[PDB]
Amino acid sequence: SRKTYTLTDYLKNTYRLKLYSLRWISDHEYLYKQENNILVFNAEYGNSSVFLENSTFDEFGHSINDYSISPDGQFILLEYNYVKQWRHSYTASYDIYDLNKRQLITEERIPNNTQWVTWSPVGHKLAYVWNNDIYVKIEPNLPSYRITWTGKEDIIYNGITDWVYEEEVFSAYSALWWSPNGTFLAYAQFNDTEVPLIEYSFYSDESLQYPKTVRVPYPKAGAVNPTVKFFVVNTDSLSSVTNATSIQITAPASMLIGDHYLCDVTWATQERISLQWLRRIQNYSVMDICDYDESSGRWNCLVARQHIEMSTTGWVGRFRPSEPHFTLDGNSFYKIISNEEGYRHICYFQIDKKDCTFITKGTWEVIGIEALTSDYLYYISNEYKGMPGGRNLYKIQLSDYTKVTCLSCELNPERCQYYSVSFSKEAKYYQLRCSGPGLPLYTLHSSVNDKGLRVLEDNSALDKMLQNVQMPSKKLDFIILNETKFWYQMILPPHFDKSKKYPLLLDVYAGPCSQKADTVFRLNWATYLASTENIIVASFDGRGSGYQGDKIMHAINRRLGTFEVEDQIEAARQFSKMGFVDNKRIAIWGWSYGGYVTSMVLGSGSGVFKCGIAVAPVSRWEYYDSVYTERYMGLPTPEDNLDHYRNSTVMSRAENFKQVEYLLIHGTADDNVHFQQSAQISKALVDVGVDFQAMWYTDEDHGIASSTAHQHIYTHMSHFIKQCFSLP
Ligand SMILES: *[C@@H]1O[C@H](CO)[C@@H](O[C@@H]2O[C@H](CO)[C@@H](O)[C@H](O)[C@H]2NC(C)=O)[C@H](O)[C@H]1NC(C)=O
Ligand SMILES: *[C@@H]1O[C@H](CO)[C@@H](O[C@@H]2O[C@H](CO)[C@@H](O)[C@H](O)[C@H]2NC(C)=O)[C@H](O)[C@H]1NC(C)=O
Ligand SMILES: O=C([C@@H]1C[C@H](N2CCN(c3ncccn3)CC2)CN1)N1CCC(F)(F)C1
Ligand SMILES: *[C@@H]1O[C@H](CO)[C@@H](O)[C@H](O)[C@H]1NC(C)=O
Repeated sequence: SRKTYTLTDYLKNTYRLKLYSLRWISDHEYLYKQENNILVFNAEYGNSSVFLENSTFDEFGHSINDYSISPDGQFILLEYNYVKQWRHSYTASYDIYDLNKRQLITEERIPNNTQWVTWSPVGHKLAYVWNNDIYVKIEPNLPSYRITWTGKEDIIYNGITDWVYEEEVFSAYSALWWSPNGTFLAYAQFNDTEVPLIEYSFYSDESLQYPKTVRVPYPKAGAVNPTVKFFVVNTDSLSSVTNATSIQITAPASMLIGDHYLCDVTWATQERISLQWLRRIQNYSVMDICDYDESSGRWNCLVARQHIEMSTTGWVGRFRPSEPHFTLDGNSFYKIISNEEGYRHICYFQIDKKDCTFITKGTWEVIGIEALTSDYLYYISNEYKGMPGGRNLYKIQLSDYTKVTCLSCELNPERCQYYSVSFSKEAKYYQLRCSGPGLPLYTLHSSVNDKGLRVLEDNSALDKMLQNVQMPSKKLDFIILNETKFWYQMILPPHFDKSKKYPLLLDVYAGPCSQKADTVFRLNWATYLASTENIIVASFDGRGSGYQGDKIMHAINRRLGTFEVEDQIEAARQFSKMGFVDNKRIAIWGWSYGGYVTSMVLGSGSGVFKCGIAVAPVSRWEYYDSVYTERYMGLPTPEDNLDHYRNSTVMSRAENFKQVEYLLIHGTADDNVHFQQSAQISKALVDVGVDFQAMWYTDEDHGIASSTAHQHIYTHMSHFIKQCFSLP
């Protein structure tokens, strides 16, 4: 009974998930914005104060996008004039405020059109990047020191990533790393001199007479990559008239032999840096521990300490080699690594010793290492109840690896199966964050005697609202293929009736190490289709998917377009057998990798699906980026893997589309999956006499995220699906 979950409720966010976004500022305290105001909270006892009132800035002149307070409390960094760039990058204007004096510091100001700014870890030093160069202020009101002079637009980047490193290597614009002390400043420099440029039209506001041509350096499969060099600088010994001296750390000989990347940069102590490097053929990678030489002011990476990590059946790490977690003294670290049996588990490496020791073991995987103390290491894993799409905080006693204890598993079993965590420095307390299957739950806990301290947010409001609407439910089970277990989730219409046959939409991503089947609670498009339109929305993690070991993950190695397409079709074959699915009305849609998969499934000729939608699909792997594609496909050359590159295109299936109803959507300023890709789909479809539907979106990128265009696509897709199923 009641009204149902509508499209408008999704589009307009009629029902809102509250979060509790804190920021640990010490081992016992943490900032939280309680109604604009900024408060500090004491984790042990729970009291708080106002730290700063927004009324402070009422007459600042610009609206403030974000703020950053220094580690030592003395200053706050105000961010405004936010112009977004790519997924992680942006530009902005920065002012600084002295909290000890009720005033904005107004001289030697951070340049305008600054690309990035970071505090040091301790104190109030600043590093920022402007015009692709690094600058350093020992103090906020003093002049900065120029560190780099090499920086050129679109060509040489110091302290910031270029397009692929942001998107594919670091997941981050920044390429600076302060030492804990804040003494040394490490950075990386990228060279995109002969990296080819992707060009596209940006039409801009109606007022713009002549469209602009956006020109971004972007390596596609097999193309010329950027290069990299690594540098470290002693910010304590800088000078006014004399140029700062950057000391270059070089890659291992086994990297310089060809094209390589820098994938990880973790400082281990005040004078020891860990560097990780990765071959353009990404089955082999080398770590470097580099200690600073007190007297000769240099940095040495002894080859005997090099820790090689290598893959025999695929690529290294899930999306890249994992980060190392170092003990305070920095003579050893912990790391997620694939074991003898192909499952990712925590390993123990002592720095001058050969191999490593697995602490954890079993038919499940560690997702992440979350905290390390003298006594305990903390990690998330999907161990509990053998559910690959569940997540929980565990702690391993480092004196007895067989003493493992679930911290989050039995807290609230029915409501809570998907945890993430946020520890104070030194890990004296942590915030638990449950995402489902129930409404999200934010608690705080104490590590001494794993004590539950305080509920922070329980989403009780939302819970009351949602008791008032015909909400759908999620099934989360598995089916068998190849005598192997594969998990799926179905969102189910209210007042579900096994004795009736419902229409079925297949929500697909299926890119390598993905997982669309899980215990997480969402308010999304699928909620609407199920709630209001009474459509079963199904997701299925088959071959290539992630968090279930490497036998499954690497099945797709050098072979994208194969099994992970075939396994979606089988899942549908199975869902129709089930006697509550109208096999005449089975659709499929997906975004990005999802839409390359949708597209492939539609052009397979299986006859299972009536129709599908592909949004910003890939269509030819040679069109996508070098780092991601080559990780799974290798090089597109006759000596490497040219043939399956050319075999796994969407265009070469055009004819089969002649059997289905297809909707094709892409944005025109997609820097990431280029409109080129859809341009080629449509043309192949046209050259063969297939009618299909299409929709472009001016000036939208891969997220198609402007709110008008978000609302638009989901209306269009709703009409499309609704009428493909004959729904009113
Ligand atoms: C938590 O409560 C205690 C008790 O009021 C606060 O401790 C006081 O804090 C300030 C320093 O910031 C001092 O002026 C007092 O002398 C402190 N008293 C004691 C007994 O410690 C503390 O500030 C509160 N913490 C928060 C988050 O507001
Ligand atoms: C990473 O990938 C390359 C390409 O698959 C592997 O090199 C191949 O090795 C096998 C040996 O059994 C040969 O049959 C292929 O002809 C080789 N091809 C190339 C292009 O070298 C390599 O084995 C992988 N590296 C690791 C460390 O396992
Ligand atoms: O836009 C992208 C990629 C996807 C890729 N990310 C990497 C980080 N990811 C990730 N997932 C889980 C844990 C950590 N990282 C998900 C995929 C980065 N950019 N595409 C790759 C798949 C595509 F379909 F080809 C389009
Ligand atoms: C960038 O790389 C090119 C190689 O084509 C090189 O000639 C140029 O010197 C490099 N720029 C710098 C400053 O490293």
